[PDB]
Amino acid sequence: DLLSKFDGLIAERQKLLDSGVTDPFAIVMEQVKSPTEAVIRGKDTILLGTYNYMGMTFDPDVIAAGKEALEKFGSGTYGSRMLNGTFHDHMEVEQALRDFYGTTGAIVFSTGYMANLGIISTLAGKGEYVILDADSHASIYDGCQQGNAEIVRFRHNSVEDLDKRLGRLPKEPAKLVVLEGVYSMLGDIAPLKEMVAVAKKHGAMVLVDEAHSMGFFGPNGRGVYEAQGLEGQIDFVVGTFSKSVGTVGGFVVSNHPKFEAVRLACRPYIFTASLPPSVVATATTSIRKLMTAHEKRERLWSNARALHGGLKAMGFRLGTETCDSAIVAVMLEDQEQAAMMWQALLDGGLYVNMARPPATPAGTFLLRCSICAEHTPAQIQTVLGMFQAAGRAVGVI
Amino acid sequence: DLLSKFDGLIAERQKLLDSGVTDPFAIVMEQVKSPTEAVIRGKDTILLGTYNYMGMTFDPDVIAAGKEALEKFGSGTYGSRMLNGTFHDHMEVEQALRDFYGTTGAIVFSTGYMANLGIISTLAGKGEYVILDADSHASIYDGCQQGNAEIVRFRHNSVEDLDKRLGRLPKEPAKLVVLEGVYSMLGDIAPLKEMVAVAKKHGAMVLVDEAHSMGFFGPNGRGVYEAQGLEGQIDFVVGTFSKSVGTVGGFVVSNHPKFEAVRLACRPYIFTASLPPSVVATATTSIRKLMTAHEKRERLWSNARALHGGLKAMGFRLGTETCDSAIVAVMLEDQEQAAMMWQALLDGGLYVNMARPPATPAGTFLLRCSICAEHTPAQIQTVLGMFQAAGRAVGVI
Ligand SMILES: Cc1ncc(COP(=O)(O)O)c(CN[C@@H](CO)C(=O)O)c1O
Ligand SMILES: Cc1ncc(COP(=O)(O)O)c(CN[C@@H](CO)C(=O)O)c1O
Repeated sequence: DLLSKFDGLIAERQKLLDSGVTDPFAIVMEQVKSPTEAVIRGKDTILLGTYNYMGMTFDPDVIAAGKEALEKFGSGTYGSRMLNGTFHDHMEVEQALRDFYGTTGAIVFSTGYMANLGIISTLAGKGEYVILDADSHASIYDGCQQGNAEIVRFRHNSVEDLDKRLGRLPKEPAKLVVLEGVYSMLGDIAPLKEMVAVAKKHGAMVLVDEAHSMGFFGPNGRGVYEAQGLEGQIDFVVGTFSKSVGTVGGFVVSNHPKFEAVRLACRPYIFTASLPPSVVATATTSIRKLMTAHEKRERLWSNARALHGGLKAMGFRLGTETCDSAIVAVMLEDQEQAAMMWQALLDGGLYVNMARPPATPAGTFLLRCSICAEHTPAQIQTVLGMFQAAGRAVGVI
Repeated sequence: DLLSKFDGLIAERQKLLDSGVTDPFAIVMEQVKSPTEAVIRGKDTILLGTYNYMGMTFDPDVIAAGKEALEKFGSGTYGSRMLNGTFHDHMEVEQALRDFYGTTGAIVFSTGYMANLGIISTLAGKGEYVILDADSHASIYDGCQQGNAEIVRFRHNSVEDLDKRLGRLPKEPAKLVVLEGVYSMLGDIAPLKEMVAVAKKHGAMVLVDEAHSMGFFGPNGRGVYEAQGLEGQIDFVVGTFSKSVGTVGGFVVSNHPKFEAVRLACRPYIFTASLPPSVVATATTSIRKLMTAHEKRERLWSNARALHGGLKAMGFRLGTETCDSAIVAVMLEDQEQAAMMWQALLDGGLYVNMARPPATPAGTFLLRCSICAEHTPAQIQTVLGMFQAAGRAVGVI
């Protein structure tokens, strides 16, 4: 039947369970003490696989904003933005985004996935081109799939290939080059400056996904593009509320004068319920605090450097040579090594993300650590001690 | 450039504004007094365009559940379900769905749109078939677009055409027939009994979208399918949290023994953040209350019948001959008539949904009323008085 095509995934999952590891896709934060600590499997566990980069989920202003919205506006909105839909807090979150990015335009979506699905499938139609980095987020690929544009992949972080690939395309059709500031797999940074210059040489518009930089890149927290001096040169910036902001939702911001017209054509914007009052109140409050969250940001980068530097010192192979983001990827030799390492850490009271094929390429097996501005120096050293103990026990280092 | 393709929509929107009507896609609930009353444009306005069928958004248990979750678990989850992701309240909402639908299987998504996008694109692959009603929700069409199955449309609520269309397909490939219990455009009901019997004759699996029936159809509130005696015959039921439940989120439930394997393949499930603790706590609490919400349900249907019956009595042409759902669609002769009627009601203190081409077919212009179990008989008569005053002032009736 229709589910028979899953027999292979069901077998592979059971074969992983046969190894004796905890089901990695069924971990439950039974209790959450803080942005960095939760009770998992009855054990107090340090969290190092969240993308809660700025620890805003327990910020007292954020929580109070959320509680106030539930009291004032209820548990939900009344369907689509384009119908009953739009509450006061939705107009506020959009303005919070404008103020944060210094843009005239801001369209919020009900998820980050849907923002990418939507903006990509809506901006580029038949006969037009979407040119994307080969390791773009799944939501970017799905957006290409939802659209009817021609899709053009280029080699990962290759300025050369972007240029050659763009150059071969016909000049007249409109083009969208899709980049990410920080790429989530290895925690590496795009050379946006060079890629944007290449994009503009060929007359292409540029979309940058800054989900993994919001709040802690650039002088205003706007992302890698702002860090690299590209203010006013990026046509569209996409992001999410689910990383630094600390809730759900997606968005695209832009200074294009027609940008608000996307609301009129964008199906994942039109045909879904708007976010609950509490979600947009917490996002609004968090976003605004993120404009001037210097202490958090400093601690985030201090934590990232300590984890990255310490893990490299012990002899772990990392995804990046230098500490370029709040993601640190530990690269392991085989899938078994990853699992035992992952289980060891979990059992010792640390949760990190495990990444394996097909999540990664066939020749790559990762443990992905995501640093939080609310990790303490003590926690970071405890994690280092834990990686040292696990790596040595498993024979990785 | 990429936005030039919107010039036509920008012109049409401005041409509507030239008429002198309020921008219908920018209405803001500045304040919300209750499920049925809000301050819009500085005026106390009755809400009749929400899909808040059961008035759960201000249920005290729902709100308290939401507040407790913000306090205990924070403003957000830690990314994808398949990673840090899953909190206690996510396991609870899924079980609440199982208990509500009497199913072993329940997969929650971050939106209803994404549940449809995801389940349809994931269940039917290359060489397989998706057979859908021609007026299926936009999210169902988009799911077909996201997949690589063959798409087969049949004439709206035509059991005959479904049968002929299915019959022509090759017998061996797996097939998904997609139906809705209540169709949102006219508020009409599908003949699921006959369509399911046809679907099963051709060996097809059936997906039913019961977004517009949850809580008030069937002896358990499960939807039109339960109302029509189809318990245990529907392979998958899709729904949303954004209508009766009173927040955001989507879901699919099923008794298929492999159903949980969809989590392993479903991209819009894998590659998006899980819902915030407050969202899943409010959904959980609402869903459970909806199992035994008889007073609300009785009032909902009593309200629907009064509005439907009263509007028909005055001489309005309605989408349905009898009161078949909580949606009442008033059919108008031309787009101007719809607008002036819509503006008149708004100005008199009533918001209803306006539907026009291309939202509707070229030969259809609708005002769509959605009834709420928390409307009072007094409000319903006030609305009737308002439709009477507007219709007569505009010359509709
Ligand atoms: C039958 C059906 N199935 C699925 C969905 C998607 O639900 P979501 O809005 O919760 O994503 C809707 C949405 N319907 C509303 C928005 O909530 C709309 O204006 O389109 C629907 O009507
Ligand atoms: C670069 C990028 N762009 C967009 C998204 C989508 O954001 P959403 O999870 O808020 O929908 C993600 C999600 N990333 C996480 C889930 O939040 C994941 O595990 O895939 C992302 O990494």
